Amino acid sequence: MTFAHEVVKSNVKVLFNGLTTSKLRNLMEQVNRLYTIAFNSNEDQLNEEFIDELEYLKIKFYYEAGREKSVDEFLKKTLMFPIIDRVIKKESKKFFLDYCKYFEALVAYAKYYQ
Repeated sequence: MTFAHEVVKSNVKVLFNGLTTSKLRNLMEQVNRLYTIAFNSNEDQLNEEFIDELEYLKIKFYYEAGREKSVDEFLKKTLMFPIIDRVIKKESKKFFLDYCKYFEALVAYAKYYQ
């Protein structure tokens, strides 16, 4: 059983009240850019500049949620909003990478059920 699968599946009625993958591309580009910077770093303690990038990613989440109602529903039902606050708090590379895999799986299931 995949948690990201059940989350997306339980939100198909069409999907996240009219969510398409094209509405998340801005978030995907920012996540993929930070995923590469983190994956190509050494210490689990993320540098002070990277946390500032995470806070800006949080700003993008709220910006895109206000721009698209379906993205607001997607980020809320998937708990993307509370967990990014935890990724920033942990200041940890292991935790942020698990966050990216969770996000990638959600988008992958959204693209499939799209």
